[PDB]
Amino acid sequence: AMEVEVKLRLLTAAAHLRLTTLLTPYHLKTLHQRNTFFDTPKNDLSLRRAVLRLRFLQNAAVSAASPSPPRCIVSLKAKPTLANGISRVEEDEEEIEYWIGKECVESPAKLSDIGSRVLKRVKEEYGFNDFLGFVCLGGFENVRNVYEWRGVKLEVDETKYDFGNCYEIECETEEPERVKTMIEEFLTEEKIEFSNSDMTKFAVFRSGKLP
Ligand SMILES: [Mg+2]
Repeated sequence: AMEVEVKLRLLTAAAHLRLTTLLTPYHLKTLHQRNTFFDTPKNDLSLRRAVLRLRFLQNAAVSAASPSPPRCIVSLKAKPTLANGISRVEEDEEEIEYWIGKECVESPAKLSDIGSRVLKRVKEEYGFNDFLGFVCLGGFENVRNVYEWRGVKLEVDETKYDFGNCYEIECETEEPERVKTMIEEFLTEEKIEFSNSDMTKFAVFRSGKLP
């Protein structure tokens, strides 16, 4: 299925702080995310324009009386396009057990144990028989604040790389041009510095420096 999102970079930590402060009345939830990535040493998926990710996540306001495991989501993102602050990608995703996700980080060959349609599709589309030639590329931490604002769900990200923090606003929408205009009008009125995001979080990670 096609995932479509507005993607804007917040230019400073100060801009990000101003935004999260102003959006506090609209807060829905806060997610702590760890993103991990998988490819061959020869970058076979990356060269075929595919990204294979395991995301581990927890809701920051999870019940203290009723603990639950972190969630683990496997995703395949294919044929991405990112321009003019709009991201479009073919995406397949599935939830998997936390313990198996953790084991796949250390041993990518164990991705075959899951029996996921997502991973089945990786094998079928790109001509892999298994995940024996795969490594975990490592990954990074993201704090995602989610807001219900003017008919849309806003995601405000603080991505914490080894080389520094990056700040973004995202919005998953079937009407990206209309929604981008609405977000930008708000940011402009509030003087919150921004530009189009020209790189995915994974691309920034791989580059090893701030965009
Ligand atoms: Mg995104």
